Formats: sequence, C-alpha cells, structure tokens
Amino acid sequence: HEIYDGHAVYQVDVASMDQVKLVHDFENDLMLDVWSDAVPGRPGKVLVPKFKREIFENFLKQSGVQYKLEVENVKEQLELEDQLLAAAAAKSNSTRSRLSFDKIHSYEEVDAYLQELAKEFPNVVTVVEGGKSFEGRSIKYLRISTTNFQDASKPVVMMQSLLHCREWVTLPATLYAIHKLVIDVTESDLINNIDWIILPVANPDGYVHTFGGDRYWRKNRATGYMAGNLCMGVDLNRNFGMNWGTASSSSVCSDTFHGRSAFSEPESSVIRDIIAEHRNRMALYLDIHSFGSMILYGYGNGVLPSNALQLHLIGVQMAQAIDRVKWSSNKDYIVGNIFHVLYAASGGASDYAMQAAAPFSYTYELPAYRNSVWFDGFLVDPDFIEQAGFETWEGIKVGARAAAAAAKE
Ligand SMILES: [Zn+2]
Repeated sequence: HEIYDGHAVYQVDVASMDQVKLVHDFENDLMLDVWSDAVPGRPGKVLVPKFKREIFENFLKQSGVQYKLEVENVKEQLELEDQLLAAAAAKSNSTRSRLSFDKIHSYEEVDAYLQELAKEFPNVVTVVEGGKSFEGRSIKYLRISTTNFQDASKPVVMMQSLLHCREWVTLPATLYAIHKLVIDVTESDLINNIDWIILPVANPDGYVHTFGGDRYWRKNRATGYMAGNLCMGVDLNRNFGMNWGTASSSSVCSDTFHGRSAFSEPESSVIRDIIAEHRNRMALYLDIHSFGSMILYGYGNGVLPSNALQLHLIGVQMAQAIDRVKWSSNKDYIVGNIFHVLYAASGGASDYAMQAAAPFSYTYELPAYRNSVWFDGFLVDPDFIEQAGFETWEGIKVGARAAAAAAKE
C-alpha cells in the first residue's frame, strides 16, 4: 500500500565534532531522509528504509556512534494522521471564503480562498499570480495594503510557507497572518503602517503529492534530471543564488539536490521575481519551516552579516514573545546562526533575500508537536493547528514592528 511500510526512524547521538562529520557524510552517501542533524547535546532524527536498516546500524556500531530505534514502522504513524485529519475535516465548518483552524487545507482550497478574499476585501487585499509551478499549477500570493502598495514610505514584510511540502504545520501559521490582517483586524497599526506579501503554498506540486502519495516528500516535482526519471525533484531551499552549490547534493536522488543551477526551478524563480520587485523597501523576510523550534539567520556558510547583533536581538524578541504563549508541553525557542545551530547549508531562501533586499531575514522552524503516539516529526495533530498559528503570530508581529522600526538605517 505504502512506500513507507518497514521504514524506521532512528535517533543518532553524537559525542564530538568528529562524529558530526562522520554521520553526516554517511547519511548522504546512503541517501537517507535526515529530519534533523545530529550535534553534541541535541541528537538528530533520520528516516531509514527497511532494506538499509542493517547496513545503517552496522556502520554506527563500528564507528562508536550511539543510536536507537524510535519508530519501527512509520506507516502506522502515517495512517493515524490520516485518521485524525479525516475526522477533523468531517466535523469542520470550514468554507471556501473562510478557512478554519481545525483542519489542514489542500492547495485547491487555499487557491480558491485567496481569490474569495480579493472579492470581499478589494480595498486592502489584492490576489496576484506570481507564476506557474513545474507541473503548471498556478502559484498566487496576497498583497495586503491600505494604500495599495502606492505609498513607498511604508516598509514591506514578506512571508512564505510550504517551500518544503511535507512541513504541513507551516500553512496554518501563514494563514493565521492573513486572518488577523484581513478577517479579524484587532491591531490597526500592523495594516496601516506596513505593506504585506504572503505566499501560502510555495511548492504546490509537492504539497499535492504529499496529500495523496509520498507524505514525506519535500522537494518539487521536476523531471528531466535522470534517465526514465528514476529520481526526480529539486530541494527548493538549495536552489537560491546565495552561494549556490557550495553546501548541497549533486545527486537527483538526494533530498538536498540543488538542481542544474541557481533558480533553475520555476518555484524559486517566482519568489526571486517577487523579492526583486519590492527590494527597494523590504524590511523583513520570513521563510517559515518546520521542524525545530528555532529562529535562524546569517548565511548558511557560517559567515555573519554586518548587522549580526541587530539580527539576533530581534530574533530574541520574537522568540520571547512566542515562549510567553507557548504550550507547557513544548520547548523554548532557540535563536542563532544557521551554520552554528544546525549544519552548513547554501542556496537558502532567507539568505538570498538578505543579500538582495531585506536587512532582516529569518528562517522559522516551527515546533514539532508531540502526543500519545508520535514525538518529533512532520505529522500534524488537529489540536495544535490553531495554536501553531496564534503562537507564531505573536513572534511575527513583534518582528514586523521591530524590523519596521529600523527606519533609522
Ligand atoms: Zn524545511
């Protein structure tokens, strides 16, 4: 039935830096799905196929690297999520013009919703198609403004989600931002003094594919990269022009494949064109991902930007605002450089935006919500959907106001 029947989730615990490199390269050459990188003090998670389980733990054993079996068959966890999301969708009063926060919405429902918003709120909302995905799907975003992007004195705040299609919890967060800026405006300063760009579904082809098929897919759906298309798709968070190809995979079978060149994919190209059009006054750029409970910045390569101190300061302000309203079960937000906290990475969206436009640019890593069955992962429990949105919006508005208050530059 599933391509995940027999797949197991492992937790790798590394003691030193020597092992961080060891485990990292091994995972890459075996082309494993690395959910989170291993580092001393915070063990990582990796999805290992049934036909590679013996080879995988064989290497760790002879290398002296601790590991241990979290989930023997991820299929059971996938089937539960379907069961939990299916029941939430049945009880939901969600409609075409009003998407609720009690279920996960598909690409089609988000696409229709955006268009309905521009009919009911034409003075502040403007729906625009930034382009077409590889498989031809229409990728549209919102431009929220009371001055119709006409007053160039107002700063712009860009926000996006679903770049990695399997990170489903990112969509609620960006959808909540639309809800508070359009539907339920309780804070007039955020709409009057700031112009907003929101892109809900940055990877429509992958997102649709994760809905009926490969749940754990993250790349886009680009073909023509291998004979008979045995392997396909490009990691869009490695396809951006900031130091492209320096810290990513060269194999199309890898989940971190950078592509032919920088902005070779249509999904990343459309984002580039949006950034370019508004680079003259873009104050803040946010690439919302899942999973980690961290706010990162920098440049994936380790080198820090000139305004590093300012970047970290605003990051801490956004983190503290989220931690003040968090779930007791969940942990506090981490702040820092991308290279320092996780691992070397290039071609990232937030890095490029920083280089061509926003003085302040972060990559959000939303919390992995735990429950009775699963722990940390990409699966969504319908009870965290609203909290995921509300929690993040606390950090976003604090950041938007703080970043906008950098009109002293
Ligand atoms: Zn991601």
